[PDB]
Amino acid sequence: SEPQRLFFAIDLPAEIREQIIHWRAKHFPPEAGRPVAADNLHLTLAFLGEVSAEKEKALSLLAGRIRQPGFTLTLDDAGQWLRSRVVWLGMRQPPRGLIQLANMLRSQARPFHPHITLLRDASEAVTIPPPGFNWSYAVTEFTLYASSFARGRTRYTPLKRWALTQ
Repeated sequence: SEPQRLFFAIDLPAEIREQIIHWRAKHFPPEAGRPVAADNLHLTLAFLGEVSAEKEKALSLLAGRIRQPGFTLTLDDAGQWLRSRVVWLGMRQPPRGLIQLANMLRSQARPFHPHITLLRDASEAVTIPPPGFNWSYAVTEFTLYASSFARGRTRYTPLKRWALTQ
């Protein structure tokens, strides 16, 4: 069947997504770059690319084999990558479990730099304040997404999720 544009990701709880966009609006003018919609904020584990229905299944079945306890993410970090033109949110010392999860999903298919992108096309350097306070939460699952382009906007469609253990 049709090839889709796929990726595995960790999502953010709704309250934190809202805190993040309020903070973003407070510290970044619209000129600083193109803002990611609140529902589209996520932390990518592995970008897969265009994927046949065939190899979608083989990746889905192997993600199903992963046996990994949950972990907590605390977003204490923010910065900018000029070459990628992105302003991002991150964790200074991400938990072992996040790295192990991303690596397993990169292997079943540049090194892993877990981040959540806030602004795209941020070609100009800008001042990066620290993140807001207490953006900390338990990761309980990860999701396989398809990305389309609908009405000009980017849309992520959840295909499958897998609970992490705890």
